[PDB]
Amino acid sequence: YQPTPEDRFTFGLWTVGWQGRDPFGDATRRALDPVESVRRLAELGAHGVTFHDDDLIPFGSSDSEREEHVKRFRQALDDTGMKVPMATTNLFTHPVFKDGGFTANDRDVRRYALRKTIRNIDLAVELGAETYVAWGGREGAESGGAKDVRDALDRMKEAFDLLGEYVTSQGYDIRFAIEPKPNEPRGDILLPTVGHALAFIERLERPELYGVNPEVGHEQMAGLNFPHGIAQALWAGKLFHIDLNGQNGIKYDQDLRFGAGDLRAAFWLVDLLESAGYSGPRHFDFKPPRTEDFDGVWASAAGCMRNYLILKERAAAFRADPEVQEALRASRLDELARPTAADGLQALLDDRSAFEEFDVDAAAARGMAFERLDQLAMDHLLGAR
Amino acid sequence: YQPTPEDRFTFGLWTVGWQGRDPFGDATRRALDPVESVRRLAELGAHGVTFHDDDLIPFGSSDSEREEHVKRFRQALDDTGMKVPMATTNLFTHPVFKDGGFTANDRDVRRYALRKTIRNIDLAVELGAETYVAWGGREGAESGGAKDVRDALDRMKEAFDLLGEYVTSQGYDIRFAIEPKPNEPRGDILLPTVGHALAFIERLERPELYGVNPEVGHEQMAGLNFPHGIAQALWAGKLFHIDLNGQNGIKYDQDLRFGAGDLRAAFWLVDLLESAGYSGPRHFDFKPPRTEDFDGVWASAAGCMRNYLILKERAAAFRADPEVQEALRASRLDELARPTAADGLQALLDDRSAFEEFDVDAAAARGMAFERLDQLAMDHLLGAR
Amino acid sequence: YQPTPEDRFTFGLWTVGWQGRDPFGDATRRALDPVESVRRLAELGAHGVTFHDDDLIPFGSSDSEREEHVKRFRQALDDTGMKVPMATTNLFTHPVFKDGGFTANDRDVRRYALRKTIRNIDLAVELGAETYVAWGGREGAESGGAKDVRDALDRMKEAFDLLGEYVTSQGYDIRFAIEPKPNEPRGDILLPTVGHALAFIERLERPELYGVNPEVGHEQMAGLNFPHGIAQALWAGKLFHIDLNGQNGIKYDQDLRFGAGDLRAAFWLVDLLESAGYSGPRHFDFKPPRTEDFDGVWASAAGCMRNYLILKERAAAFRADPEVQEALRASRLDELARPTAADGLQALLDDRSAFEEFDVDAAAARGMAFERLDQLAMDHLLGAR
Amino acid sequence: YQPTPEDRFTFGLWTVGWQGRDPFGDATRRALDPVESVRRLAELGAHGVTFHDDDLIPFGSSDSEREEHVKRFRQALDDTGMKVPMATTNLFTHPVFKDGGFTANDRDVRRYALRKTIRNIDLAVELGAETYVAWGGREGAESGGAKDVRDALDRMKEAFDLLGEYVTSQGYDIRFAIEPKPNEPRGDILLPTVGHALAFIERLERPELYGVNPEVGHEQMAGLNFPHGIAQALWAGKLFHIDLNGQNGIKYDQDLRFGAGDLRAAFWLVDLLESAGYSGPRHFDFKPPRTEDFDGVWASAAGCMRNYLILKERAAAFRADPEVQEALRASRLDELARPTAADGLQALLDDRSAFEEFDVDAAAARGMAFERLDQLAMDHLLGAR
Ligand SMILES: OC[C@@H](O)[C@H](O)[C@@H](O)CO
Ligand SMILES: OC[C@@H](O)[C@H](O)[C@@H](O)CO
Ligand SMILES: OC[C@@H](O)[C@H](O)[C@@H](O)CO
Ligand SMILES: OC[C@@H](O)[C@H](O)[C@@H](O)CO
Ligand SMILES: [Mg+2]
Ligand SMILES: [Mg+2]
Ligand SMILES: [Mg+2]
Ligand SMILES: [Mg+2]
Repeated sequence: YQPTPEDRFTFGLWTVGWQGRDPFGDATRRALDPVESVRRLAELGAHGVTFHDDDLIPFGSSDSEREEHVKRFRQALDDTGMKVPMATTNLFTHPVFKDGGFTANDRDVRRYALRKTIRNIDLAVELGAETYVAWGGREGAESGGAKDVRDALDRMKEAFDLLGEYVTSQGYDIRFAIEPKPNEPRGDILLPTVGHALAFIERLERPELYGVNPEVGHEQMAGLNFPHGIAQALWAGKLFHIDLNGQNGIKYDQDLRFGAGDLRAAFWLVDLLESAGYSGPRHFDFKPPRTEDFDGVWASAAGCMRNYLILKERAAAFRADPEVQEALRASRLDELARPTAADGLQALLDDRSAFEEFDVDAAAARGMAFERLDQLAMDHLLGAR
Repeated sequence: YQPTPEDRFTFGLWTVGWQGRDPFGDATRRALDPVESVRRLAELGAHGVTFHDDDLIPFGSSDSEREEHVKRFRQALDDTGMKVPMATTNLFTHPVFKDGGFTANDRDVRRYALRKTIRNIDLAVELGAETYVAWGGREGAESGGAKDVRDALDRMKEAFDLLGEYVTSQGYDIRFAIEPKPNEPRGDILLPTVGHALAFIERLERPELYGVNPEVGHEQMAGLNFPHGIAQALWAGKLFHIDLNGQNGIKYDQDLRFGAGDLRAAFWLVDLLESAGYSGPRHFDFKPPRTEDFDGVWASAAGCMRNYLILKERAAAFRADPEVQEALRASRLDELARPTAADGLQALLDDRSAFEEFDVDAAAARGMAFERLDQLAMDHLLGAR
Repeated sequence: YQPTPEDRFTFGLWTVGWQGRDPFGDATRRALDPVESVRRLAELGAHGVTFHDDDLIPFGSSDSEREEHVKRFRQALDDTGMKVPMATTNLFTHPVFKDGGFTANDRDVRRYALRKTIRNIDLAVELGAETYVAWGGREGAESGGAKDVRDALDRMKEAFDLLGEYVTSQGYDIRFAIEPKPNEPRGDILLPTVGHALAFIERLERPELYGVNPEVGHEQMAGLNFPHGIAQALWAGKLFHIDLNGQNGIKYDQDLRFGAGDLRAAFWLVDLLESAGYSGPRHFDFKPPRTEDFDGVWASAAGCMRNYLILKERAAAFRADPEVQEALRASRLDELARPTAADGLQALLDDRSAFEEFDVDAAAARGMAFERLDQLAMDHLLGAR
Repeated sequence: YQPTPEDRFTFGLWTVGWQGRDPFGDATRRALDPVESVRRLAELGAHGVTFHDDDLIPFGSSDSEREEHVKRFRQALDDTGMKVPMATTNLFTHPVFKDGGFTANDRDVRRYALRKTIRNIDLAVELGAETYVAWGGREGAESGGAKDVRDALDRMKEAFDLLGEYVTSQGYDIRFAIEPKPNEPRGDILLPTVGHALAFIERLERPELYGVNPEVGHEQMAGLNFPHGIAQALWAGKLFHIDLNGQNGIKYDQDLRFGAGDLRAAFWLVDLLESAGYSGPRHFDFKPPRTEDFDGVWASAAGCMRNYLILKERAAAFRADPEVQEALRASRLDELARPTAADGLQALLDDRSAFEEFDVDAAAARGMAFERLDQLAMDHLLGAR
């Protein structure tokens, strides 16, 4: 279970660089220089790193300070062979974004947010990113009267449309990925789940440029099934990126290392990504707990990759087991994949076997055999086959 | 707060007719004849009733028994002036639907579900319904291996496409409304929220025929904000119907009368529907608690309509108050409604006032004034102005 | 992973006998004769069965019919060597209990509930049960004004006190176990968690006769940590019985087979029970999903026992690993077990090393090493050591 | 709805002084001098203020700086007539407390936490506080192996016992109030609800010195009913203090102003406190949202008191309405308050009317009339009577 760069494991600078400040506590770790994080992640077998603008260039920097920060970063990438497959903008930390960026009630803040984003799209392309993520963490409300959501969705569509116009006019080869979250830090966030994000995208001027970046813990904060949501994003052709972590149910976002939280969900998620041939980055958006020193930060990071690789082994074993393939036929997964009425509507209507002569009692008596199938999955996960 | 038929309040036969059977308990009330429910609801000031096929025609009935049941129902409608604006199919009670209807793993069950649906679309049109609802309550899974969700979504698209082909071929003037729910009775249900349903619709062959039927309590079982979800459905032009009830948070579906549960949410929901000019039925999909006799059933029903009408009064008072209109301008709701960059992308990029000369500290210091606005809303809700 | 009767695995008659009726669906399985369930569970390696009165003697039976039902049951126990370690009363299915049993607002219902309970305590002792469980599934409310909770707790204390007086007067060797649940079927149930139940017990006349019967899924419906709750019940000396199942988070009670739901929680629960030397029954209170026929019912039951035995192996391996014992010392679990101030209060106050000369920065810099410890636990659970 | 000091409304210094730092954002407001907060709260009609040690004396201060800070604070109290009814310790912000205070795995940290607490108990008594609150916000775990909960509860009992020994030895007239919370900032916190706290108290050496300080939003983060929990704390005689705020369901702790969140819960909470004659402080533990400037901070604070006073009016009107008193008798709330079996156990057993001659069908047919009662409560809350 040793990772190599071909496994496409990536990490944000803000993940291992989290200093441990929380709602009730000061930092427990000092700040990490991005150059150090690049070197240490390369040693652990990572493929690449991601960044918000402000992780890499401290807010307020001059053009000369900005150039120095980039130069040093690019040298660390050259020294390690690390890639940058994705970048994003910080439109949530600075006080100016307290009511949002793209959907701030103040128009001047909206225009600023757009300019800050465009400046970092340029840098992202320079560094070789192919996906630009957008997490609207401040887009929302704590109270009903503060945000007219129809107007806010008009302003969110206006912003993404302008960004699509910019990337096309410049000829860049980069696509956008919208990251939903249901709440935190706002009491409710706009586009709160994968579904809302998918639906919004279909009303953009150039929908082909936009997909989703779902995060395990975010969908779990709404109690939803994360592998099901990913299945719908794949079905729509919109899974452009994914953020992997863990979460123990409906509560604050924990950002535990991947494999922690709902372990069975993590197994079915890896089964799906590997079966569907997802070829994008396996990005970990996690926070080493603030109980840990730097040795525990790197242990937590290594654990993310290790657990993905164990689960991949076990899901492949499950799908290759002749006994499991028999069990899938016993539960009629083969029949689910066949069309209901390839013969057409008129044929269906004239088929007495579909209604007038259908024996509903015979059909109802047939067991689905799902519990034997799920115990074989459990036995495979635990290495008890 | 006396309702009249012009208020467009409707009720399902299964709501006031719920006999009180739950996971742990037998029925506490005897069955109601649909004719009685029509008469009693008319006396309370309702506009109309809705039905599943099997609420009106007991499952397994002959064509002669079916005709007698319809004849008697139509006479009660004629005797009272009650309308039938919506109908739906029961694809969840009979054992044959234990793994679903449209997405059952068994193909023969899928074909049966379609034929049972088409038979009731014919009856719905005969009785004058303009919306046909589809709640896939059995579409889903308790375990990961039982349902390949990509295949299931193919089968769900195939079914809705065939239904769209049927209504077009027959020339009917009826539209479909998909009702999402996150779980119960399946451990996870497919299309679990308004967003997932909206996104699915955009992949149907004839998307214009399909909208959503959201239910208050269903979105609340995922902890989501129901007025926000409705705002997105309106923004997409897909709010074809709505189910009104109450729910106390993330737990089993309670189906409390409307106004119970999250009262502030109910206020912001009525504010939105009335402001947006929603002209569809105000449908109550609720269950009088099984502690009640028939006097309490009718009291609970009357309470649904009463609470809508109080909330409508209070939301209109809130929006008409000069002090509230001032407060909305103080919180920049006016600026939210104005375009971010009507001047265009190039103008935005050349505007030094949007970035190079923007004072982020001045902008960050401006309070949003949302708490004074929300206390005026509270004072209006409570009649404390 | 073959179970034997020494593993003390037990099952309720209502578990494998669940016919599959849910809020939205009719039964999918026919009724099982208790004699058949006893025989089939013995073949699977169970130790014993449990029962509600009404599972064994249909409600309304005569004394002669009651004697016949018991006689046949006792013969099946004699024929198989199965035991009955626990029994309980059904105070939730019949309509008379729609507002509760012990805390029904109607006094005559309260008195009936007590008499029905006492009649079955007699039978429980005759059959050899040592624990009598009480699940107040109807004790609670859907609305605030319906139940004065102080008065209700007086009536619940009065009922348990009378039951304690009965068992002492008759000289029975049986103890009571109160089963908390937060909601379902009532909108909120009284004594909703292990903690509330433990606190209530300390106000009974004879607290030594009463403990708790916690259920995995019940505490999980409140988002709580089930191994922590059991740890507190053990610490108080009140873990008299336990109900094992699975649950996927905060939603309706699923009653999945044990090992399903939160698998990591199930691992830490078995670690604790085995480490603490819990010697009581391992009782499964689960429902085979209504998708299954009878072959799937017995597969689901076997799976309960299998998963407990795998988890027991893995938790014992974890605790016996020298590397894990080193890791426990690295995270100071040894120091947690030592007294804070065995030297006493005055010594603590005079110790300059506890405040005046304490280096808070040195202490704050020490990492806890919890993530390496938790990755060793994960590696042990998955068989990746 | 003008508050006066006789209404006993109090506020923590940390509430209106919250600068707006959250998991994802920097501060939006500058720090408030405690002297200013005392003066501004007095102008709004508050009765008093509360404090953590470190709110009033910056961490690390010298004895001379400490004396200056106290002197200035006491002058502001003298200048305004504000009281200090409660104080508490900060055992959660400094990095040294990252694994807890009283239950830290490191013994030296445990001893430090105790000394820091005792130093502030002395100051609390000097300033006239009668209640000392203890919120163990860092007592818990993110992972199963990190904390043996039986050992941790031994260390938590040891700490409270030592504190009880200190206050008795010094002869102070002050009592302790334990504040439960289910999670945040730890993934699970020990003593997560009112019930767990009540049960723990009964195992302390001197239980009479300890009660609970429940917080609205904390019990709501577990989906529990807050008025029910308070009813149990009152029933045990352990409601020593209460923290009032709002929360929108199961999610991160929002700390909204009181009246926001679950408004119907807030109504039933005020009904109960006033009916039970709770004579303690009405303490608001809330955070003005970080969207607000200082004008919005004071508006939010005023709103807390205003909403309590509206709800008090409406609950008193509800209880005084002859129609509601009739409705309470119709739902048998009178019978709930009468003993079940004052005649004794033997009389109950010999009463044929309690079992042999009880008509369960007649009793089951009686409706409870709860929905008419709850619509009268709603009409009273909304001022629609
Ligand atoms: O909840 C925080 C989000 O997960 C962010 O880390 C986005 O992925 C990037 O801004
Ligand atoms: O949760 C149950 C659903 O709300 C149904 O009542 C649909 O509206 C109609 O089948
Ligand atoms: O939620 C249902 C409960 O778990 C019952 O099965 C009790 O254990 C016994 O009445
Ligand atoms: O969740 C935070 C808690 O509510 C604290 O404010 C305690 O009341 C005091 O330390
Ligand atoms: Mg992310
Ligand atoms: Mg509905
Ligand atoms: Mg149970
Ligand atoms: Mg508090």
